[PDB]
Amino acid sequence: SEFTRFEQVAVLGTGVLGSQIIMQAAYHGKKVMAYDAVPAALEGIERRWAWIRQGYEADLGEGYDPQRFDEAIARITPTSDLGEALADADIVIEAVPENLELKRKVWAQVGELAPATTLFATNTSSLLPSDFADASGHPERFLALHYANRIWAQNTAEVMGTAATSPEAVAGALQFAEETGMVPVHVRKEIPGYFLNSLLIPWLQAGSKLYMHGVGNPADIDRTWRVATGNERGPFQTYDIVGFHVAANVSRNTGVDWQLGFAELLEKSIAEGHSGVADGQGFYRYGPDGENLGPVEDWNLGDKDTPLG
Repeated sequence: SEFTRFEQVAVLGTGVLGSQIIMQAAYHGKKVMAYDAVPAALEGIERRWAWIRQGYEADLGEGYDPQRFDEAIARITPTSDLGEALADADIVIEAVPENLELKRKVWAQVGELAPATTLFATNTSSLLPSDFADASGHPERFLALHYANRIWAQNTAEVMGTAATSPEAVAGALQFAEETGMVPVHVRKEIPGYFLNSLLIPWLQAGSKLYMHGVGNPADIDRTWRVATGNERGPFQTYDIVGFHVAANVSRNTGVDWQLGFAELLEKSIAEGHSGVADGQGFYRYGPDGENLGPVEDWNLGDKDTPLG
């Protein structure tokens, strides 16, 4: 067949990313079922729209029509009933926790309950899509759809099939991404970090490594990147945007001692209320329009040998 009709969207998971994907589709005219199994997760879903509404206002300029936003909110239906979420879905975007057992159970349900014209997309970045594509029962219409953080501003959509994904399904995901304000790109082979994380993770690791071994201050590393390479954002500016919560856990996942100290230092900034752009402060301080106001000085080494000593 083919996948060329995207009027109804089901998103599974209302978390940090889930909510951003829901608002992105809604904001571009699509009706969205916002599914979560636990009613509590949905009771404060309006909190997520408000948080997201600010991001739209700071980052988008003449984009962000507050009415578009309001009517987008009216196109969103929260639900604890998966059969209701799936009933007319032209695409399902699963954004549930990164647990393989959970993915398999969820997708088993989705495969039985959803129409046969429904395109199946998973948002995962910790797992491979082929690890649980079978659980959907329909691998030829199952692929991965990867987003960045603060997706309205950093609006990439990376489409990545398995060896079983039909090309029609790939083209459908690209189409869906185009219709929802995204820059869509085809990741032609199934690999762990798409394009974005494959580029970003070595680069961030090098940046924080330079800092943790006392080779320089975050502003130094970022300025060198910006000027030498003709760019706007160095690693530490990027950390602010990724947010310290993710980045700290990611650093802890390596078990490398210097990455641990990095993660702990991020913790100490989180505890003080500074976890990145979202708080208006991380490695840099920011203004209400998103403006970088300069580096936060207490990261600086002074005459300490490293950040830890």
